[PDB]
Amino acid sequence: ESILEYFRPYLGRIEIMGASRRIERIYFEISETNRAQWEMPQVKESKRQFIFDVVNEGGEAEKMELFVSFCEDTIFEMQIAAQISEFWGELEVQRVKFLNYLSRNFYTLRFLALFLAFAINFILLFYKVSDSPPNMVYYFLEESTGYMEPALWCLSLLHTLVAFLCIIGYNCLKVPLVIFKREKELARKLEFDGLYITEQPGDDDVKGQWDRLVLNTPSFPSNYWDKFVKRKVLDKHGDIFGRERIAELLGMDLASLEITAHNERKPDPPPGLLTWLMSIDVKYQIWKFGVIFTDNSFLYLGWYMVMSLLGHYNNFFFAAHLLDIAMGVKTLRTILSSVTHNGKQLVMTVGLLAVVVYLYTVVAFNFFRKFYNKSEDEDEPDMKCDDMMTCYLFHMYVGVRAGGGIGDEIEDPAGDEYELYRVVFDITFFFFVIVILLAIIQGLIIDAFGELRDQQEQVKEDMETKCFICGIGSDYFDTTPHGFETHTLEEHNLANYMFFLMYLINKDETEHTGQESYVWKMYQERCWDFFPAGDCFRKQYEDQLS
Amino acid sequence: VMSLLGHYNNFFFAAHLLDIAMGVKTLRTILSSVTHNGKQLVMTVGLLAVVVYLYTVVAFNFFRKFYNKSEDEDEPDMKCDDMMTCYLFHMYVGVRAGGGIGDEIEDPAGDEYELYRVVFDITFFFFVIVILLAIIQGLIIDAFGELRDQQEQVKEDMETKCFICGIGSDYFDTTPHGFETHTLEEHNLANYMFFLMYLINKDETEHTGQESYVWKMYQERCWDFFPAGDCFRKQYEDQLS
Ligand SMILES: Nc1ncnc2c1ncn2[C@@H]1O[C@H](COP(=O)(O)OP(=O)(O)OP(=O)(O)O)[C@@H](O)[C@H]1O
Ligand SMILES: Nc1ncnc2c1ncn2[C@@H]1O[C@H](COP(=O)(O)OP(=O)(O)OP(=O)(O)O)[C@@H](O)[C@H]1O
Ligand SMILES: Cn1c(=O)c2c(ncn2C)n(C)c1=O
Ligand SMILES: [Ca+2]
Ligand SMILES: [Ca+2]
Ligand SMILES: [Zn+2]
Ligand SMILES: [Zn+2]
Repeated sequence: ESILEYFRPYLGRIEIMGASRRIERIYFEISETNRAQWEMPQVKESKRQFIFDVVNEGGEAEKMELFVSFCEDTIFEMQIAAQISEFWGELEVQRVKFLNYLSRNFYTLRFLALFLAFAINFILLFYKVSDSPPNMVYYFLEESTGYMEPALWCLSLLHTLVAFLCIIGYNCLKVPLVIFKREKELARKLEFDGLYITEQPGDDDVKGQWDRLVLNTPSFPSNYWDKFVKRKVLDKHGDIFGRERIAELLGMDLASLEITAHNERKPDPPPGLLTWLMSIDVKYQIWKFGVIFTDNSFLYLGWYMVMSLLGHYNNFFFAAHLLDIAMGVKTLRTILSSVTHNGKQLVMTVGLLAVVVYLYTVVAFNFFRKFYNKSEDEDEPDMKCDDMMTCYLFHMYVGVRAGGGIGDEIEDPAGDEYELYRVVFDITFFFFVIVILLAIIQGLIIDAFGELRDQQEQVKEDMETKCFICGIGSDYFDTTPHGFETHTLEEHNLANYMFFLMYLINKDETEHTGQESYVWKMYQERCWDFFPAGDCFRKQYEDQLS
Repeated sequence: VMSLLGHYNNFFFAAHLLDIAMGVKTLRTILSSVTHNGKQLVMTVGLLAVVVYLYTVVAFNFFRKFYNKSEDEDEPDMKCDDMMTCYLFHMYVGVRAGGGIGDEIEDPAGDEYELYRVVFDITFFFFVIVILLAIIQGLIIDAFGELRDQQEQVKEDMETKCFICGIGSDYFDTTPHGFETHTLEEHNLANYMFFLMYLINKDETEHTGQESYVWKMYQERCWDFFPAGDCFRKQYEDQLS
C-alpha cells in the first residue's frame, strides 16, 4: 500500500471504448510538472470560462471536439508558460528579458496605470479658473502645497510610460495565442474543408478573405504545430485540382522538397541585421497586423495609450481613463453586460419614442398651435411652434424631461373650445410617452438580469448533473455510495483525458503499446470514438461484479 | 450603551426603536432581501458618482457660463467657477431634481451652444435618472425573487425522494402510503437520534453485538450504518418482507 500512496498523484487511469465492444482501462504516468502547471490559476480560470461557454452553448454534438480543441490550446499555453518561465547580443538579451518581465507583470502594470489615473484625477480636482491673471479666464492650480504642478507633470509622464509598457506586455503575451488559434483553424479548414481548393471562401468572411495572404507565404506554418499541413493538402488534392495549381497556391517547391527528402543540406545563416530585416516576411507581418487590429482588447489598449497622450497634451483628457474601472472590476463588467444584453431593443425603443414624439408634434402643429407662447412679457411674444423643426425640438427637449408630459408647458386651454381637445392631447401624451416607454426600458434591463441569472443557474446544474463524458443519470451510480462522485472524479476525469493525450504526445512512437498506439493514431485522424459515451466498467462488468 | 446614552440625553432613546427590525420577523426577512445585494448597491452608487463626476468635468469647460442662480443682477452667483463646488452643486441638485440638471442650468436658446446643452441635458437625464435607478429597482426585485425561489426549492427538496435514501418516491408510492411510511418509520431522523442517545445512555456491558458495532463504528466517525438508498422492502422484495 505504501508505494501506491507515494505514487498516487503520478498514477493516471483512462478508459477507452476499444477495438472490440468492451471498455478497456489504460494506466499511465502523469507528469507532476504538467499537473502543477495545470493547477496554476490562470489555466483554472481559462477552463472555468471554457466549461461555462460550452454549457451555455450546449455543443452536445461536438462537445468532445471542443474539449480536444481546448486541450490543444492549453498545451500551446503550456509551451508559452515554459517560454515565460524564469553589443547586439547584449541588447537582444536585455530586450527579451524585458519582454519576459512585461509578460509576467502585465496585470500589475494595468493596475498601476489605473492607480496613477486616479492619482492624476485627484490632482486635477484642485484646479481653479480665474478671469484675472493669477484678461480671458486662466485655468491654474489653486493650492498651498508646493511643486504640485511638477508632480502632476511627472505623474503624467509616468502614466504614459506605464501605458506603453502595457502595450508591449499585451503584444507579448496575448498575440501568439490568437495567432496559433487562427493558424490551427485555417489549417483544419484548408485540409478537410478545402476552402481554397476546388472552393472559394465567402465574401462576408472578412477573416476568410484576409487569410488568403498567408496561403503562399513560407511563414504560414510558423507558431503552429503542423509544419506540413500544406504537404498533406497537396498529397490529398493534387490529382484532382491540379498539382501545379496546388503548388503555386500553397507555395511549396517540388524540387526542393524532394531533394530534401533524399538528403538535405545545412547552410550557414548570415547573422547580419540588414539581411535579417530583409529576411523578415513582410506579407506575414501584414497579415498579423491585420488580424491583431481586429481584436477588441488590443484596440482598447491602443485607445488607452492615445488617451494618455491626449491627457499629456490637455490635462482634462485624463478624466476619460477613469472608465477603465468598468473592465478592471468584474461586477461592473457583469452589470454592463446585463445592460448591453438588450442593446438592440433600447435603440429601437428610443426610436419609437422619437417617432411618437414626431407624431404628437405633427398633430400639434396644426391644432393647439396658438397655445405655444412662453414669453411672460406681452411686448415681445415668443411662439415656440411657428414651424415643425423648432416645435419638435421644443417638445423633445421639454416634454420628455418634464414630469407629467408637455401639457404643463402648453398654455391652459380653459375658456376655449379646444379645452377638451388639448386636455385629451395632454392625457394621451403623458400616458403613451412618459409611462409605457420607460416601462419597456425598465423591463428590458430587469429581464436581461434575470436571463443572465438563470443562465448561471442552469450552467451550475448542468455542470453538476449526469456526469460529463457519459451524460447518464446520477441515480445509477448513486446506488453505490459516492458512486456518481467517484465516476466523475476517476473513471472519466477530464484532466485524466488531457494527461493521457499529453503522455501519448510526449512518449516516443517505438515505446507505444497496441492500445495507446491505436488511441494515438485514431486521435490523429480527428475521430473521437475512444470517448466511452454512456458506458463504464460498472455497466460493462456488472455481471462480473467489476 | 445606547440605553446609557439615552439616560444621559433623552434624545438618544429614539435609536432603540430600530430594535423592531430584529424583534419582528417580516422586517428581518425584508432587510435580508435588501442586504442580499449590498455589494451591488454600493458599487452602483459608485458608478453614479463616477458618471456625475464625468458630467461635471465635461460641463466645467463648456456651458460654464450657464451657471448663475442669482435673480438679482447686482450680485451674480457663479455655481461652476471651480469643479469641487460645481460637482457639489450637480450631485446635490441634479440627482434630487426630477428631470436632471437641465432645468437648473440656464436655457441655452439664442446661443450657439443651444443644441450642445440640449444634448447634454438629454444624455444626463437618460443615463443618470433612469438607468441607475432601474438597476436599483431590479436588484431588490431579483433578491426578493431569489429568496422566494430558495424557499420553494427548500420545500420541494424537503418533500422529495426521502432523506436517508434519496430514492424516488414512486417506488414506495406503488404501495399505498408507501413513501410516507418509509420516511416516517423506516428512516426517521428522530429515530436515528433516539437510537444514538440510547447507545450513549446504556452501559457498555449491556450492548449486544449489533449495537456495540454501531456504537464503536460511530465513535470512529464513520457513517456507513446509514442505509443509503436501501430499505427492507428492496432487500426482501422477493421475500415479500
Ligand atoms: N467526467 C467528469 N470529470 C470531471 N468532473 C466532472 C465530470 N462530470 C462532471 N464533472 C463535474 O465537474 C466538476 C469539476 O470540479 P470542481 O468544479 O468542483 O472543481 P474546482 O475546485 O472548481 O476546480 P479548479 O480549482 O481547478 O477550478 C466536478 O465537481 C463535477 O461536478
Ligand atoms: N427519512 C425521513 N425521516 C423523516 N422525515 C423525512 C424523511 N425524509 C423526508 N422527510 C420529510 O421530513 C418531514 C418532517 O415532518 P414535518 O416537517 O411535516 O413535521 P412538522 O410538523 O413540521 O414538525 P415539528 O413540529 O417538529 O417542526 C416529513 O413530513 C417528510 O416530508
Ligand atoms: C506536439 N503537438 C502535437 O503532437 C500535436 C498538437 N496538436 C495535435 N498534435 C498531435 N500540438 C498542438 C502539439 O504541440
Ligand atoms: Ca514497439
Ligand atoms: Ca455483554
Ligand atoms: Zn463519466
Ligand atoms: Zn428513507
